[PDB]
Amino acid sequence: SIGLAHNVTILGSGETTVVLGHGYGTDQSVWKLLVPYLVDDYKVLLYDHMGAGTTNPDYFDFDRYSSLEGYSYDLIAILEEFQVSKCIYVGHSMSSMAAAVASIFRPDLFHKLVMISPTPRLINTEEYYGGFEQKVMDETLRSLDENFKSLSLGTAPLLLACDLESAAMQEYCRTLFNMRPDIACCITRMICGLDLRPYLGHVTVPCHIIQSSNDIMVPVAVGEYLRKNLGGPSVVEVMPTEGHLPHLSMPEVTIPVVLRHIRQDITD
Repeated sequence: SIGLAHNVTILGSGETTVVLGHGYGTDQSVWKLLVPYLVDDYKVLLYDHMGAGTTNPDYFDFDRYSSLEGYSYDLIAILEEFQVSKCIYVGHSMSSMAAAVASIFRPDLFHKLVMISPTPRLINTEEYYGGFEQKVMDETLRSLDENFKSLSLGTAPLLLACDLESAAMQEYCRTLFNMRPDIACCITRMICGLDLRPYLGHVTVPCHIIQSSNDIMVPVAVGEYLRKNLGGPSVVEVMPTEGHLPHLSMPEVTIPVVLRHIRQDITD
């Protein structure tokens, strides 16, 4: 089953289901400090996206996972298999955006989206600043495959805003380097090529946008851009954190913020 292939795990109990979707380089274990605050109040579904190192490489379709939509459609199938609807979806970056796209097709499946460090696109244009320049990205990606480890290790301390020797960095690298290298490079290229801007005005489910104050992958202005372009109601909360994975690296600040957006609706 698709749920088995995504290592679905169910916990808790409750009339409402929270779905936790890890982002790039991690797996559902990233949520281990949040879960205790949910288990008494909600049913919780956790899953691993296809290509995480905990998943079977034989199921990784390089054509489908070269664009984000494959992940969106896989998410719908997982929710359906577990008879989940009107869920509270909590995702980190690409997973939150995969859920946003999914919610256009299946708004019945989503009550709200809680989005940690989302961005609809990385590559700058004349009118949009994503943080990355096309011609630099082209150089980097040309030699990505043979440099995947050295580039990833070299950049991870700024990405995460924590020291190479820290517990958070040990944990991120454990899962990052668990991916098969060719799969990691496929997902990496997919992220780098994102342009989800055309979808945003059709997203109507409420969106709760949680950001670090300093994130090398998400210019702070992207949060406002999302509020102004999403088609439904949203809230933007910038936290006194640094790094792209503040749920991993700064849980003492981040968990309470995530909880509050899970627990408190902005509409009805």
